[PDB]
Amino acid sequence: ERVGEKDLRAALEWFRSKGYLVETNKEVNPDLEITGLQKIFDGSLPMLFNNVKDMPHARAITNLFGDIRVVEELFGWENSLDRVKKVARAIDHPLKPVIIGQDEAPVQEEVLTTDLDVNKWLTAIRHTPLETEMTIGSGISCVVGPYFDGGSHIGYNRMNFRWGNVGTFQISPGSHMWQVMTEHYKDDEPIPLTMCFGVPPSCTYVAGAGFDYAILPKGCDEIGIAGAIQGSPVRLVKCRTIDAYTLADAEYVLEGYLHPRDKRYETAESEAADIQGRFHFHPEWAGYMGKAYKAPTFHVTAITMRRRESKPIIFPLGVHTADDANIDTSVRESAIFALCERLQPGIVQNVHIPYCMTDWGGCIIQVKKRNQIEEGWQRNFLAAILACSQGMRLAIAVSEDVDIYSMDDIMWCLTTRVNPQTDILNPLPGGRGQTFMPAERMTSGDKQWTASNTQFEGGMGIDATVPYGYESDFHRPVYGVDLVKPENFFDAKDIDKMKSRMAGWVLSLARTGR
Amino acid sequence: ERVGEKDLRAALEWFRSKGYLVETNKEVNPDLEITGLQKIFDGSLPMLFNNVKDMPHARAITNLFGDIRVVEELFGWENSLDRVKKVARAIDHPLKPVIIGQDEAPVQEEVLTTDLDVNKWLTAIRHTPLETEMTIGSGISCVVGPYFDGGSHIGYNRMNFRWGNVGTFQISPGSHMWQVMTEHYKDDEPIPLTMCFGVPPSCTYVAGAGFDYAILPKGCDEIGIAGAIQGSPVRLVKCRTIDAYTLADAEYVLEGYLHPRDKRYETAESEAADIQGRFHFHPEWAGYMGKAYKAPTFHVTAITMRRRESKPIIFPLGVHTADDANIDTSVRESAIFALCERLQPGIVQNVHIPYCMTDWGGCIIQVKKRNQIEEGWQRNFLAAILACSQGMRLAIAVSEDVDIYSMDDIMWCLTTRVNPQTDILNPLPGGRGQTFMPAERMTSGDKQWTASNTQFEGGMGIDATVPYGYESDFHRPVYGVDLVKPENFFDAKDIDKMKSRMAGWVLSLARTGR
Ligand SMILES: CC(C)(COP(=O)(O)OP(=O)(O)OC[C@H]1O[C@@H](n2cnc3c(N)ncnc32)[C@H](O)[C@H]1OP(=O)(O)O)[C@@H](O)C(=O)NCCC(=O)NCCSC(=O)c1ccccc1C#N
Ligand SMILES: CC(C)(COP(=O)(O)OP(=O)(O)OC[C@H]1O[C@@H](n2cnc3c(N)ncnc32)[C@H](O)[C@H]1OP(=O)(O)O)[C@@H](O)C(=O)NCCC(=O)NCCSC(=O)c1ccccc1C#N
Ligand SMILES: [Ca+2]
Ligand SMILES: [Ca+2]
Ligand SMILES: [Fe+3]
Ligand SMILES: [Fe+3]
Ligand SMILES: [Fe+3]
Ligand SMILES: [Fe+3]
Ligand SMILES: [K+]
Ligand SMILES: [K+]
Repeated sequence: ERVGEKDLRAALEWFRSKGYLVETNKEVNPDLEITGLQKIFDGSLPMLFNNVKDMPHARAITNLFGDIRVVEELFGWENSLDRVKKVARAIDHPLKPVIIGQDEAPVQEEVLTTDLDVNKWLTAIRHTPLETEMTIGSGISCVVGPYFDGGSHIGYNRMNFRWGNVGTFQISPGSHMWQVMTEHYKDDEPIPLTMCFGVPPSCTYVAGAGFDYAILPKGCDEIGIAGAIQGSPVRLVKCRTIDAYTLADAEYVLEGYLHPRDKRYETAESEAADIQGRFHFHPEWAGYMGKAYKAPTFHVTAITMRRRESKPIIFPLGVHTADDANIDTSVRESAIFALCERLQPGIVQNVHIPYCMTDWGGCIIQVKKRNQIEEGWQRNFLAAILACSQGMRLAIAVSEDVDIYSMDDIMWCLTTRVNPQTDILNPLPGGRGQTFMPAERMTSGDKQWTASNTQFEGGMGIDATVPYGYESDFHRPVYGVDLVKPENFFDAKDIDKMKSRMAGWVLSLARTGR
Repeated sequence: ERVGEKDLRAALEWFRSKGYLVETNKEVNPDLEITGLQKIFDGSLPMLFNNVKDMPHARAITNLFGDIRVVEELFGWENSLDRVKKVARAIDHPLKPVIIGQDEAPVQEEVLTTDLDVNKWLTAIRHTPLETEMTIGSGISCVVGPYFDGGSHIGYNRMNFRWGNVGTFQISPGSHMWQVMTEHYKDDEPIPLTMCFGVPPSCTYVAGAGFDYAILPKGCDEIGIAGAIQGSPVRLVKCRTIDAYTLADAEYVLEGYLHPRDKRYETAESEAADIQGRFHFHPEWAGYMGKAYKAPTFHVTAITMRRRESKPIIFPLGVHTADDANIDTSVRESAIFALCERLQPGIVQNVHIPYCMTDWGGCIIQVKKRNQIEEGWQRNFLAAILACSQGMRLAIAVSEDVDIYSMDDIMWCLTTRVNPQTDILNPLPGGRGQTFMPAERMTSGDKQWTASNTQFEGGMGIDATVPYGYESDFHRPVYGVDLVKPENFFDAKDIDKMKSRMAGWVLSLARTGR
């Protein structure tokens, strides 16, 4: 029982074969060093640390999804558009997970039912020097079967184990875990779930999804979507101490129960002062320094893992990195594309959630109007995206003559193609927002800065598309960059010099001559 | 009379000494090849073409201001902020131009008072294959003395000489030339002016300015500002056939008279169909394909130039390039900074007009609120900038923890720091706009698409700053990128690989660890 099928170790072997893996044997400190090195090489190749300070049994990998190109190469996609379309198709066609025996699951080689000190086995890290606690943010929640209406859910939840085998469990209001906890908020028994660490890359990719429940509602099969993404079923295994299932090919597994009504503070400082929304926790998805809140507790009852001599791998990652941004926004883009295609097929050409747009904060859709009867569909798309993606603050629609991956080109569209009196939608003022946005959280006023007091401003949908029938007046003409060859005029040396001095919007403008 | 003092040739020598000059002897075609090569290397080093097709007496340089770094090095500035502050100081302290004798002016070595075929001596170019005419867009208008209220004006004006020695003269409504023509629209005598070609780089830098007349009103000394920028007075010389002055150190000079009431069409096609706003002319500053209009005529009476064996240099440049963008937006940024400093000193920290913002289209100001009594000044600044910069469509204010040069960071500020119900200003709906913006020009409806029928939407001022006293809640925390050294963990080879895979917002985030 020591082989993961399409597991993280196979991905590491593939990275090493492609030359995309950077290893080191120097001992890395989980306190400020892993996240520091990840931010120094933000959006770069994966880094594998063989020696982690005070964790002789663990290896740490980071920047696994830092470069979207290497991720697309790992999953067999040509480019971002191909990835979006293939992931939408996978969302509509899940692969049912397969259950294997308890004696052939690689993640159950070692089963600790006592001596449950999570902080001794799972690597907790500190992101910034301003933090006080070391937290665990590498595990994905896994709920399979009756508690998810016969489907399966996988997603990240940050945990702070400050009571040995009991830690806080951060749940986004409105998410799948929030819906499960709300349905069972007044039950007598706790919710049995497991946290998986070092899972297969497809499971991480699908766990990044969130707040796309018009496409992935409660009862869907997220593990099935991961299996369809990886081209084969994901293996499940029955837990040892609870009635649930786990990812058999993970590296660590925490079995336990979620107590919805047993809420405790995430940090000792906030627990002392007894207020939420202040007292920094660590950097969050909106790009701001974090805050600490009360949260339900996760009561661990068993710690399963691979053979400790094999040094099971854990994937710790800073929040404000290209890694986390890719992990969330990839399936977010695919789900937004699927929704727009459901509403009216053939109009949306591409969807992109750039790193700068705060994974749950905004998105960009590219629409192509084929005739006069399709004019106005971009506004329906913007309203539907803002309403079906809770707390999304800025959705932008652009035409097909726009480079959706260049923020400079988007800014140009905003400057030249937006009528400020009619092209700025504010669909749902007073709806549900995201508490982690400081602009929204500051609307609490003098109340507790939690989700119960914030007041959403309604989002912002910007229609920066060209009106149909005015494509000649809004034409970005072309420069003749294909009609002349620089080799006829200069030598290779000068051409390389001039090319090396180029960066930014000019790279996009020179490719298209636009 | 054959030495320009701080002239274009001295700048070429400096570029060659610094290794920033790329030369070639292959004959370049002014039709689609110069602009094509400039767009292939957009924002790169200057290119000098020694042989121009059908112009055996002329040399052509392009991308002279393509790289703002080489421009700042040429003028002796450390960075863009230093450039902005120094240029504001120069705006407030002009150097009076000096007049030299007619026999020592390098630009008057050859004086052609007959055989005035402008197209035979001045290199006209075609930008895109969609155009029909070859136009002259390398000369700057120069009005000195009584017709500019004792001051001096320099600025670009595109000319199409389709009547031998008479060509159209494109004038922006509201500009300095527009104000001069409006003051003398009903005079009997024409307006005597000269067009200078291959002028000193400081004169090009100052001619790029426009629509900043709260700082550079009619009657100012723009040539004095150029002299102050270059650190020495600009030399003037009395014209030969008219009562005016010219830049003595230019390469070509066209003396003549501007006939405000003698308006003709810019292209034969639009003249035939007899409509304006259609019938493409060439790419304009807003990044769109151009249109042709009626315009006053410039009646040339003499063509002065340097010795034709010296091959005088001409500076043709495509409109939608980093070159033109720098040329305009540099002094635009300095003037906006000066205005904001006049209104309330010490609040604005930096001003930037990115390439993506359509030189007259938008700007970004960075404000730092020092106390509670300064909260709200960013809105005064935005309103004043939108009102005193005619036709500006999008002004954005950001806080001091923002990278003003990264469009991704600006998009992040837009996503997380903008209240759509209170932070989007629309100050002056129905005011004066820019006819060359298609979004504005399409408001003409069924009328002629000219400046007489467009209806401005009012501009858009976005207050994306952090409210004072909430700097802890809007804190972009920091990652510990200075506390760990990658050399201790990896070798130089892997570090260079990981660094080479990085580009875009990650370069800004990794420098600040933010
Ligand atoms: C809002 C909440 C939780 C509430 O807590 P509070 O505002 O303090 O109010 P409350 O809970 O005490 O009272 C409430 C009363 O409503 C009844 N009630 C309460 N809940 C339920 C329920 N589920 N079902 C049925 N009834 C319920 C109770 O009956 C009664 O409560 P009880 O009397 O029973 O105790 C509040 O604490 C709170 O955490 N905000 C913040 C939570 C939040 O944004 N995370 C987002 C996580 S994204 C994230 O990280 C991330 C994502 C991507 C990338 C990086 C990162 C990072 N890095
Ligand atoms: C609007 C206009 C000119 C008017 O023309 P029209 O709309 O057709 O109306 P109109 O002139 O025939 O009539 C008008 C009537 O108002 C009276 N009147 C008219 N003018 C005056 C005056 N100055 N003073 C006193 N009275 C005056 C006349 O008394 C009567 O005219 P008359 O009867 O006497 O003839 C119209 O033609 C027109 O060109 N729009 C477009 C012009 C325009 O945006 N360029 C912007 C140039 S930025 C540029 O390139 C650029 C910049 C940076 C980087 C790259 C690039 C590029 N690449
Ligand atoms: Ca993305
Ligand atoms: Ca600029
Ligand atoms: Fe889920
Ligand atoms: Fe629009
Ligand atoms: Fe002027
Ligand atoms: Fe604001
Ligand atoms: K998920
Ligand atoms: K000027």
